[PDB]
Amino acid sequence: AMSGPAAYASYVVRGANLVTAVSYGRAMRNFEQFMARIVDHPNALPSVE
Amino acid sequence: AMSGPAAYASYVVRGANLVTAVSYGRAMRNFEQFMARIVDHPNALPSVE
Repeated sequence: AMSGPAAYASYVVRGANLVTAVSYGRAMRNFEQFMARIVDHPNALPSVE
Repeated sequence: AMSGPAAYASYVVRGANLVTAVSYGRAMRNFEQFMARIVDHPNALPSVE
């Protein structure tokens, strides 16, 4: 007997993903976490922890 | 005598345009107005006032 997730993971293009998906021909995955790396807190070296 | 502005208008790529400028290589003038019409009021017809 093992443990595991009961459902799939959702990915919805709601929010600021939708503006770049309509205006340009592209769309991120997790725009919000991708934005907090660049502009909210720059020059931070990647660390797995 | 005439009366005009005293300074330039300032356009700067802030945190929502800066992600699409770095990642996609395409930016946009006034992202917040594009976002406040596509996702906030999608059915609003273009009026002048």
